[PDB]
Amino acid sequence: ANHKNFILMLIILFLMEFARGMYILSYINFLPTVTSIAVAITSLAFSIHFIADASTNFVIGFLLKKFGTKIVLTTGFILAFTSLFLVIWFPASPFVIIFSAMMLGIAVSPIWVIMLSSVEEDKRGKQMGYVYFSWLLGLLVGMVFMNLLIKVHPTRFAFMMSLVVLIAWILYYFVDVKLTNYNTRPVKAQLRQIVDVTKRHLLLFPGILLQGAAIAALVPILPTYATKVINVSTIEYTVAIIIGGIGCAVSMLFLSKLIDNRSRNFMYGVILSGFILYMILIFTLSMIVNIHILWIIALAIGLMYGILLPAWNTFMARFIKSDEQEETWGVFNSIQGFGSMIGPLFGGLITQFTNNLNNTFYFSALIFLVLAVFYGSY
Repeated sequence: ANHKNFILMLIILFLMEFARGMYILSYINFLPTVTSIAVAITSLAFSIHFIADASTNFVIGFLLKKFGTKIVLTTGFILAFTSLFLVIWFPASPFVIIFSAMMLGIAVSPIWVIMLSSVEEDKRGKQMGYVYFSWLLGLLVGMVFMNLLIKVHPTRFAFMMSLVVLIAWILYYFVDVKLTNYNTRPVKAQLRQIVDVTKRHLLLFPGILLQGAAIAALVPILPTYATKVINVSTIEYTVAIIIGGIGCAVSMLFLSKLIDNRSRNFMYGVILSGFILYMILIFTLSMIVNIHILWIIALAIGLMYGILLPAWNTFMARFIKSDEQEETWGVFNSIQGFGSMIGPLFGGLITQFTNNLNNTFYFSALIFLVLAVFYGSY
């Protein structure tokens, strides 16, 4: 019932991203202010959350490829709900904080790979658009929600993101599973062999890890760039930065709906075209700016994001080898998240000399992109 279950999974994913209004963007970020928890420990639980996801991705792809289907989503539901249940009773203990971020980081991965390894039809210029839109939506709306909760009381309302996973799991029980565990007679001779043959295959690993290293290398450093955006004005400054965020978000909001409205035949040209386009816009970004220049450049950078991510995913799927999709996707997500963590870690060390070297580092990433795009299109 794949279209009825593409809906269900679309909601389940969204609801699971709502649980990143807990142990990542909002609730972890708040602990030091109200408690004696270290200003750094929340910064560590954040990353041990993301290394947990990025690491667990590729192994879980196989762990569903033959070992199971319904239970691996069920075990993820259990460990996520229980690790979030740890905070509702033990809020300020640092160990529960760093642990549940590790565990909530595990559970999201199976839902992600089963989400993009199955319910999309590979005529999925819209599907991954709906998936990525719902992902961004649940992620940001959860964080805003938990901001609204701490402003009532900080740590009290921790059952709420603890129970969103409960409704997402109850909703999951209505989904027919998106693969069959059947009988895994080749328990290991195929398991290990596929983890080997897929690892050994570089299905454009330079594409994926560098894509993660580029997308994430600027977001932490961008708010410090707000100081250099323009001479501050009483009404035309920070509110203008808010408008730059607004017109950029609408871009990705625009690209929930019309990504398969513009995804037919060869995608190879639009990928490189978006690459050079955000090259030009990053060159136009920090270097020269006016107050309204950011708004159109933000709308353009968001259109590039919301058109590139689904189109890069559909491009991979159009040239991934198939009948191993449960893990063929998990390895991609592992490398993509590991690049997404190495990105900010590399931009912040490249900025040890000057903050403007981050954008020229992105320009060099684009120049190597010009080298590697010639290989994927002939």
